[PDB]
Amino acid sequence: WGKEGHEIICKIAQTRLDETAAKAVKELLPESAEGDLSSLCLWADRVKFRYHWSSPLHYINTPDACSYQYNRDCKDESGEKGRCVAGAIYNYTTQLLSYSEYNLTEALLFVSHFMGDIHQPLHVSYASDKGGNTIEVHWYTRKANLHHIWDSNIIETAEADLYNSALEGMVDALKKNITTEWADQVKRWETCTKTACPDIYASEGIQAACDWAYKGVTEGDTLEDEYFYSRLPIVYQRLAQGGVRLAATLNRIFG
Ligand SMILES: *[C@@H]1O[C@H](CO)[C@@H](O[C@@H]2O[C@H](CO)[C@@H](O[C@@H]3O[C@H](CO[C@H]4O[C@H](CO)[C@@H](O)[C@H](O)[C@@H]4O)[C@@H](O)[C@H](O[C@H]4O[C@H](CO)[C@@H](O)[C@H](O)[C@@H]4O)[C@@H]3O)[C@H](O)[C@H]2NC(C)=O)[C@H](O)[C@H]1NC(C)=O
Ligand SMILES: *[C@@H]1O[C@H](CO)[C@@H](O[C@@H]2O[C@H](CO)[C@@H](O[C@@H]3O[C@H](CO)[C@@H](O)[C@H](O[C@H]4O[C@H](CO)[C@@H](O)[C@H](O)[C@@H]4O)[C@@H]3O)[C@H](O)[C@H]2NC(C)=O)[C@H](O)[C@H]1NC(C)=O
Ligand SMILES: *[C@@H]1O[C@H](CO)[C@@H](O[C@@H]2O[C@H](CO)[C@@H](O[C@H]3O[C@H](CO)[C@@H](O)[C@H](O)[C@@H]3O)[C@H](O)[C@H]2NC(C)=O)[C@H](O)[C@H]1NC(C)=O
Ligand SMILES: Nc1ncnc2c1ncn2[C@H]1C[C@H](O)[C@@H](COP(=O)(O)O)O1
Ligand SMILES: Cc1cn([C@H]2C[C@H](O)[C@@H](COP(=O)(O)O)O2)c(=O)[nH]c1=O
Ligand SMILES: [Zn+2]
Ligand SMILES: [Zn+2]
Ligand SMILES: [Zn+2]
Repeated sequence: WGKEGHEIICKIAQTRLDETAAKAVKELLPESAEGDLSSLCLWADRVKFRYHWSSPLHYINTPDACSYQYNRDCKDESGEKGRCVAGAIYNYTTQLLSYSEYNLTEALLFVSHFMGDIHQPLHVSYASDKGGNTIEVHWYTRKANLHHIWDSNIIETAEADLYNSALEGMVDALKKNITTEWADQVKRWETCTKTACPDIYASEGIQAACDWAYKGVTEGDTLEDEYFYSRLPIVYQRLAQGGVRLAATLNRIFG
């Protein structure tokens, strides 16, 4: 996701932390964050080049189908097993269980960002179009690629048009639905019979890529109201799942 997506996810997560996780997060965040996890939930994107090894950890590539399997798909272009967003979640969650040889501030920042990214449907999608990056279309009147539409445009368009430029408006509406509309689902979202369950989230993601993101889109299309309104609920779902799961995972880790 772009900035707004990670902010929403980390804001949702922050308020669902239990006291032990809230305390550990306070301790692990730098002072410049002023205690706000969401202030640093894009940090991982800002070290993709400084930490060149980290770039493939933001996503998963699959074959041209609607399935994901860790052993088959979790590797980078070099073929190194584990080097995908699911593997990264396993890695950084395991490190945080120690709360060495590792910088656990980075571990927290990585796991927070990656838990978000693994919920972006096109972050678990086809190698053949680089997760929709090579599908060039228009978002209303402006040129955009499909991946960017999912990272940013849908959310930014909702933020402006539907929420009158209040990002807290979308956070608040998601939080209300988590409590009053999706309560049974949320309990399932939180449940993990391991510390982290990223393969569940990736499998949902590739299915969404097939059924919602790629669905109906061709090179050169103009995506506007029809696509926007029909896909917004899935974006809401994934952001909500991301926040709920990030909190549940941190709670398990620090508890
Ligand atoms: C789990 O989380 C950890 C912590 O963030 C990640 O650890 C990093 O892993 C990468 C490799 O995947 C490391 O980067 C590589 O470092 C090599 C040498 O690093 C030495 O120093 C580190 C400590 O900083 C020690 O582990 C040890 O002393 C190492 O010997 C470099 O040689 C590599 O660069 C060269 O090869 C690459 C391609 O392979 C080229 O692109 C480069 O240009 C260069 O030629 C590379 O930089 C990194 O150092 C690790 N950091 C730490 C703190 O340990 C894991 O990757 C992560 N795994 C997941 C998520 O799956
Ligand atoms: C655990 O990991 C975290 C995250 O990587 C790390 O915190 C980071 O520390 C660095 C370096 O200490 C901070 O970057 C500095 O920011 C200050 C702002 O006050 C600048 O003054 C610094 O600039 C100088 O140093 C640079 C060094 O390369 C020079 O290039 C530059 O020209 C200046 O001389 C520097 O940018 C960074 O802000 C934090 N990041 C976060 C998110 O807090 C922490 O130190 C690690 N813990 C360890 C190693 O124990
Ligand atoms: C929070 O949950 C709210 C209740 O589910 C939801 O409001 C509802 O949003 C749906 C769209 O998902 C609207 O349903 C629309 O569905 C048909 C099918 O295309 C449309 O043709 C209709 O016009 C219909 O509006 C509901 O009307 C709407 N319900 C209410 C009471 O306003 C919110 O969108 C959810 N918000 C978040 C952030 O998740
Ligand atoms: N198919 C499959 N499922 C899950 N994990 C896998 C799989 N293949 C390899 N691994 C790795 C991923 C983690 O690094 C490690 C512990 O996962 P843990 O699940 O925490 O024991 O096992
Ligand atoms: C290459 C690639 C990038 N991405 C993501 C990472 C970034 O969010 C965005 C752009 O990355 P890029 O600038 O390296 O192409 O797309 C995927 O989801 N799948 C891919 O196969
Ligand atoms: Zn992202
Ligand atoms: Zn992206
Ligand atoms: Zn990212």
